[PDB]
Amino acid sequence: FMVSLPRMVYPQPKVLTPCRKDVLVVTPWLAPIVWEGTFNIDILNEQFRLQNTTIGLTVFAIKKYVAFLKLFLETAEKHFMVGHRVHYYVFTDQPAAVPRVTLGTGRQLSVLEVGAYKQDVSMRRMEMISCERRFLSEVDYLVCVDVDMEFRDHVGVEILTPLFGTLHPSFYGSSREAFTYERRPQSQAYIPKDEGDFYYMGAFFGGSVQEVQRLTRACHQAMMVDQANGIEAVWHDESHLNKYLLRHKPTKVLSPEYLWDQQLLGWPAVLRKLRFTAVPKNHQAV
Ligand SMILES: O=c1ccn([C@@H]2O[C@H](COP(=O)(O)OP(=O)(O)O)[C@@H](O)[C@H]2O)c(=O)[nH]1
Ligand SMILES: [Mn+2]
Repeated sequence: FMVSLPRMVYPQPKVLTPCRKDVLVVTPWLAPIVWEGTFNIDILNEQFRLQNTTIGLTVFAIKKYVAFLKLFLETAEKHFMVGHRVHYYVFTDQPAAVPRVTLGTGRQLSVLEVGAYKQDVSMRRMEMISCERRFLSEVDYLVCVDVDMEFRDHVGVEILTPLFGTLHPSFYGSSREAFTYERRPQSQAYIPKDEGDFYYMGAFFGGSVQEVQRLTRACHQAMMVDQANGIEAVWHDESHLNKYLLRHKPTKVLSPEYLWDQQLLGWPAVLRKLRFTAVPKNHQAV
C-alpha cells in the first residue's frame, strides 16, 4: 500500500513542450529512457522514501581491483541514493584490503569473501550474485556495477524499476548490425543481425531483487550451457546480459550519463551530466 504524496510546488509539466527533443526518452515498449531533464527528482524522492526503499549495491573487487574500492565507495557516498537506505555488498578475495570508508546514516557495508579466478572473474559475477534468500530479506532493489568507476554526479531513485539496463557509451549512436553482440548461433547469447534494440553495458544493470535474481540465474545457466558446448561468448557476461534484455525488455533504460568514459569519449552535447564514469586503468597490467 502506498500513502498520498504531500502537497508539492513545482513547475507544471507542459504537454506541448517535450523535456528533451534531441534524444529518445521512451522505448517502443514504453519504458522510460532516463536522461537529465526527464525527471523531477523531488517527486521521485518522495515516492521511494514513502515506501522506505532500501537499495542494495553489488560490486566485485578481486585481486588487484581492491585498489578501486576507496574512490568507488567514497564517491558513492557523495552521489548514490543519498537520503535513501543503502546496503553495499562488496565481494572480494581480500577482506583485509577493503578500505575503511566513512558511511552516512542509514547506509551499511557487508564484505563477502569469495574465491579468485585466474574473463572468468567478470563472468562468475552472475553466478555469485544469484545470496538469493539474503538479498530478499535485506533490500528492495539490487544494482550491479563494475568497481573501476567513480560517481561524479547524482545517481538516484530515478533508476529504480523492476528491471533496467544501461546504454553502452560507445554504441548508443550505432545501428544494430554494428553492435558487438555474440553472432555465432552455437552460443546461447546469439543475436542475429536483424535483431536488437540497444547495446547494454555489462557494468551497470539492476532491478527488483526478484528480477535481478531471474536475470543472473538465466545468464549463469546460459553461460554453463555455453561452457559445456565449448564456446565462450565474445563479450562474456555482457553478451549474455544483452541476449536476456533483448528477450525480457527492461522497464527502464539508463542513458549513457550513467556509464561514461570521459577519457575515451569526451563530453558530447547530448550529455548534460556525467554521473558514473570509468577510472583510467592499464587493462593487462591490472
Ligand atoms: O582482476 C579482476 C578483473 C575484473 N574484476 C571485476 O570485474 C569487473 C569488470 O572487469 P573490467 O572492469 O576489467 O572490464 P572492463 O570495464 O575493462 O570491460 C571489474 O570492474 C571488477 O568489478 C575484478 O574484480 N578483478
Ligand atoms: Mn569496468
